[PDB]
Amino acid sequence: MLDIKLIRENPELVKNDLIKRGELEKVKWVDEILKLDTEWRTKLKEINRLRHERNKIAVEIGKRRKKGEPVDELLAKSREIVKRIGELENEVEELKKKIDYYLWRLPNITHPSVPVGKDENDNVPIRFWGKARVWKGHLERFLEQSQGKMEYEILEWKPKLHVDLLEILGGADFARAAKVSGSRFYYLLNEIVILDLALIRFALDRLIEKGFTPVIPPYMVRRFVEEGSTSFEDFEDVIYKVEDEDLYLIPTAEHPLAGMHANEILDGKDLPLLYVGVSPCFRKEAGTAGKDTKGIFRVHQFHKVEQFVYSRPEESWEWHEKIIRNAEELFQELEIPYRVVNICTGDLGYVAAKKYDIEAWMPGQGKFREVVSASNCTDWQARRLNIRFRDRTDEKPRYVHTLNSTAIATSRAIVAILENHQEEDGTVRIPKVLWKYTGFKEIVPVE
Amino acid sequence: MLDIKLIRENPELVKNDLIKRGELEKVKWVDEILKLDTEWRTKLKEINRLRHERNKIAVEIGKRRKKGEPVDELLAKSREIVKRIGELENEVEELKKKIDYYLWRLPNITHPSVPVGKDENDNVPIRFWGKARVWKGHLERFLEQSQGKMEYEILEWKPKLHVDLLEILGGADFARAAKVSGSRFYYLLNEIVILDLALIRFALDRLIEKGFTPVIPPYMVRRFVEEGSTSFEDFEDVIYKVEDEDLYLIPTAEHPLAGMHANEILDGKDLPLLYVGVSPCFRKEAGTAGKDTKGIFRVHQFHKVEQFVYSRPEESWEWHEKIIRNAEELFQELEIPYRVVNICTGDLGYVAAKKYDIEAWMPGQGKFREVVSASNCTDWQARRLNIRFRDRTDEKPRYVHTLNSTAIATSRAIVAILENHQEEDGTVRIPKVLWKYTGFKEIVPVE
Ligand SMILES: Nc1ncnc2c1ncn2[C@@H]1O[C@H](COP(=O)(O)O)[C@@H](O)[C@H]1O
Ligand SMILES: Nc1ncnc2c1ncn2[C@@H]1O[C@H](COP(=O)(O)O)[C@@H](O)[C@H]1O
Repeated sequence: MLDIKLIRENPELVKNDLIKRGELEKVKWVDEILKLDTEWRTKLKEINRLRHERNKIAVEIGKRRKKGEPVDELLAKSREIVKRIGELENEVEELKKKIDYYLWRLPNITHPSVPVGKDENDNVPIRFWGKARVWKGHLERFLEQSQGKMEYEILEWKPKLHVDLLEILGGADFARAAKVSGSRFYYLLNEIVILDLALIRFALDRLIEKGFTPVIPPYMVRRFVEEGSTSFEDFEDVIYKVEDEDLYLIPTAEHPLAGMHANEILDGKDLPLLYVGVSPCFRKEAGTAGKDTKGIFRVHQFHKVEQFVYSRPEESWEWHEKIIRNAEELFQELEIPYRVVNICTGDLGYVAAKKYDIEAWMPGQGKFREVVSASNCTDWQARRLNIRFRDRTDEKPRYVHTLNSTAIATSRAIVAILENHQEEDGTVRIPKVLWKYTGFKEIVPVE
Repeated sequence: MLDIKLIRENPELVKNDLIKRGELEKVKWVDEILKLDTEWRTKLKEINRLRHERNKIAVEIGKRRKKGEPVDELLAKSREIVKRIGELENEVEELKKKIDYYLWRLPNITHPSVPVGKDENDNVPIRFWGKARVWKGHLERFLEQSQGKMEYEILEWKPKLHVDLLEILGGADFARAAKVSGSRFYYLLNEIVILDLALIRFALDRLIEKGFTPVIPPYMVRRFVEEGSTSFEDFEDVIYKVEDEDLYLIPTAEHPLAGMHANEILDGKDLPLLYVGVSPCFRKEAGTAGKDTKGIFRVHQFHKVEQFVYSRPEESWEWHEKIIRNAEELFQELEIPYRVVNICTGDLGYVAAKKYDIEAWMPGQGKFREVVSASNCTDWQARRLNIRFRDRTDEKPRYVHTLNSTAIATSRAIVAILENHQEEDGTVRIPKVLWKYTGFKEIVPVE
């Protein structure tokens, strides 16, 4: 939700951001908002004018009681004032609802540091890490996407796609999943199940060492926490609702974590509040029904360890920068070459002010694919969930800033490990850092 | 689902099992199904008779063609025949629908060793284990449920309830979960989160060592897998259905595990199929909205590692014994005193033929509570999901038996650990077998 103040004190700033975002059909809203806001104030100033009248008409009927008191009229003038006052109050009431309806439907104001663009093609790579293994046949695409700034090694043989690897590795059964649940669902098997759990613990241990409190939240939440966490467009495209209940399957632990302190006033002496949640994630993925990679890259359910941060507005950006690096550290230990990208205005989303994504190099796919995302939501969720804080128990509480970032979403971490650590025969070596969690050091094909 | 052949050949047998189950109403169904089945079987005969009669009349009306051909009579007949075949055919389909309606709502035939009883009160203790710590104020109930066949020791202090321990230990937030999702939801925090994952991993390893193939299934399934794993009653009381989708949140890994091989003819050579699934579980828990224990003992979501077995009928009973013991073994290492009860007809349920439960002694509560349950479903699920096997491609395929059993449901295992391992000051000592998974050897209080 956007702060009506910000709109009153800079409609042009919002209209232009609305354009950098591509939300052109919504700039007209800026005006609509202000003219309503204006009307709201006018009716309010009339109510005061009227309350004051109520008073004068009052002292009068009295001042006339000690006189001829023909106050029969003033009594009628009084009855209409309360009538008007009510009408106005109700009118003001509705006027606020229309204002808020637009406010809840407006994307966060982007930071000046986010590049301007149309879509994912415009995101801007700002950093690379690792020695990518590239197939002779992807050499150009790689060099273009890496801008030549990344260390690589050419591969003789053609690296396989993760879906095929899971197969030769006996790690999954897609067909039976389709019979039981439908498309984009799956059964994970053997070593892959241990690897999944292992990735959760690894992620979990590290954020804990960095001081984040580990939480397992509710996987189903009430509607207000979903609408307080993202744009309403998500109820159609991504969020599953359960019949006959005010319960929605969470698409990320981010949401229940942000709901965890809805309607509170935190004590500044506690910030930053650091949470690291684990939870299955459920997504309709309606926009597609089958795009390309047909394994566990884009599915209906996946596990994800999430970093969530409550901070003072003055600390958010520094935190945005810390969490993204927390995620980067994991993949480096996991030995996954990648590139972090600054998402542009057109691919940014409604909730974020700025967003960094980690796109891992996928040897088999011949490309970089998103594997984690860190967003600074500033006060957007806060204003919605009413999450404020105060330092001195006598001052006006201010909204806090919220931030979230993937630590590890097992689904993709697994495709990245399978595609980046595969050997010609299909054998997949497990990054040394996970050995303490898996037991085995590699997964060999079955026969 | 019960076999129509069983009802025909042995109606008395099923009536008696029903009476023994005290399903006094359904007993009438046996005769009803029989009555409809005979009509159904007759009309089927009628239809074949008529079809053959129609042909003999088709060749004959054409025979009179080369003769006087006063076929204007046979013609009228051939029309009565097709009219009858049509009428019959519909009566048949209707008959099948009424018959299946009953076949699908009939409980499984209990094994003669299942004791008769009205509810869980009549459930029978068949074995005990461990040394229980008992509060003096709970001595009667303890001896009552222990039959005085279990070693123990009296505590002069009152051991606390897990809900309280969770609070003094800083491992959960219930108030916020209620804000965010409603009651019987929760946020697990700090070392309780690690303990939760550590229990899943511990169960997985032990079951893997025993050769079960580990699996992570779909958390949402199509209605048929649900209708194939339990009685329809469950749709009202337990299973959450997702809006506008033929998808249902699973109440246990057992269901998709059973659905995994629906409509297949396994190769006898592969039997037994041993699966150990992990997954979150969702239950409506309709019969309640408030009962007694207010922690994580009876909630809407919890994690659970489940044992599932696809078996040859002649091996199912030996397996029912091996899996309950696998669970016992886990709780013994976890050092939780307990008793295992053979479940009676009234607390048995629709899909099991026989069932054992492991009830953990709960120091704070002063009683034994169900922590794991194991069943042999024989061919009940198999008949519904159409799961068969054959040893030779020649032979007619026959139904397999299925069995399921808890390994560890983290929720109740955590209450058992908290209550049986607390100390006077409130800290809880984690059993040694888990150290390799939790790191920490115990959880101490906070301010
Ligand atoms: N449909 C999906 N299937 C598997 N993983 C996903 C899916 N959607 C998102 N993810 C993972 O969750 C991360 C964060 O997603 P978001 O919650 O969309 O920022 C993505 O970078 C992926 O690692
Ligand atoms: N609503 C619940 N909340 C927490 N744990 C449960 C719940 N229902 C069942 N359990 C656990 O799951 C085990 C097996 O239950 P069942 O699937 O009903 O055979 C029980 O013995 C408990 O340990």
